[PDB]
Amino acid sequence: MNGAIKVGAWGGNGGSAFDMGPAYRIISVKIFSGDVVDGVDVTFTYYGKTETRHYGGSGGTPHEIVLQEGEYLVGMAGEVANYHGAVVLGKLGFSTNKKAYGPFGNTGGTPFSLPIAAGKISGFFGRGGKFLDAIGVYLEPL
Amino acid sequence: AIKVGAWGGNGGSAFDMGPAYRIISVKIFSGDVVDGVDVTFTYYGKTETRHYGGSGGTPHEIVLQEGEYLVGMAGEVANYHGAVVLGKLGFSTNKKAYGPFGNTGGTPFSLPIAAGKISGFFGRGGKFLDAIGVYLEPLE
Ligand SMILES: OC[C@H]1O[C@H](O[C@H]2[C@@H](O)[C@H](O)[C@@H](CO)O[C@@H]2O)[C@@H](O)[C@@H](O)[C@@H]1O
Ligand SMILES: OC[C@H]1O[C@H](O)[C@@H](O)[C@@H](O)[C@@H]1O
Ligand SMILES: OC[C@H]1O[C@H](O)[C@@H](O)[C@@H](O)[C@@H]1O
Ligand SMILES: OC[C@H]1O[C@H](O)[C@@H](O)[C@@H](O)[C@@H]1O
Repeated sequence: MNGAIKVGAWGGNGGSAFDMGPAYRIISVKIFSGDVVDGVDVTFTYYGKTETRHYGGSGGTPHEIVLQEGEYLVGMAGEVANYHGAVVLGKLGFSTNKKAYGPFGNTGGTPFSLPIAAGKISGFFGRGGKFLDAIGVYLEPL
Repeated sequence: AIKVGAWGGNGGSAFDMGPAYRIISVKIFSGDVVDGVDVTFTYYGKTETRHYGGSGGTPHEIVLQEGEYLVGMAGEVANYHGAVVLGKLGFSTNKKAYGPFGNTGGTPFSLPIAAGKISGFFGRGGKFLDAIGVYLEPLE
């Protein structure tokens, strides 16, 4: 709606769907991982208020991506894996216009990659349960 | 503009179709790998056809009917005769999925479009289709 562009999600069909929408300003992403991607904390600002939403389960070790001034997410990549009978994100990483982060997680499977030649990530959607079943992104120019 | 990809290698020469008003059809030329693509589309009142990549292989045409649009692209980036090229390519419309076109396996990629559509292409081509990316636009 309202001219959104959503690509993905990559991953499985388990868990519960989530959708952050594209209205907020992402300030940091915290990926929790061990053998696979357990979940993600997305911290954003909106009208001067800072909020964090958690998706996926409670396991794993955190790996934070803190966006500096003038830093944007311009890529996402990873692996879709079969783990404990579930189709989940086995690995997940991101690129900014300054640096590559990760991938985080240690289970291979079917790779995916989202290089963004023109544009940036402006929000997330996906599925979460005990682990991070799936992830997708909203895109916008620059 | 929103441009995602390209997926593929760094050989050949760059191409850029830019976005279209409406894509009419896409022809994927393939054999062992993806040789190239034809795109027929409307543009500021004109009907146009553009060819990218080489002229080898056999064509496979996807015609987009009334109210039909491209909502996915997937394939495999393969190693072939010392080049990194598209080994397989396929597309999904809001009605059906098509492909794979090509026969050489490699590193898979996939672009499901949950909201929006493919409106044009860019990439690299030589004898084969070295790389491919897409322009994305929202749904009307
Ligand atoms: O987030 C992954 C997965 O987690 C939970 O399911 C676990 C287990 O209870 C299931 O029996 C197996 C097989 O489906 O998968 C997991 O290990 C659920 O939240 C599930 O919906 C979700 O896909
Ligand atoms: O990633 C899945 C799982 O992997 C390991 O067993 C640990 O790192 C856990 O904390 C984590 O939940
Ligand atoms: O796809 C690469 C190549 O594969 C085969 O050798 C034939 O189908 C050719 O015409 C084609 O050019
Ligand atoms: O397209 C595959 C291959 O075709 C030709 O040999 C050249 O144009 C290369 O640069 C290119 O990589």
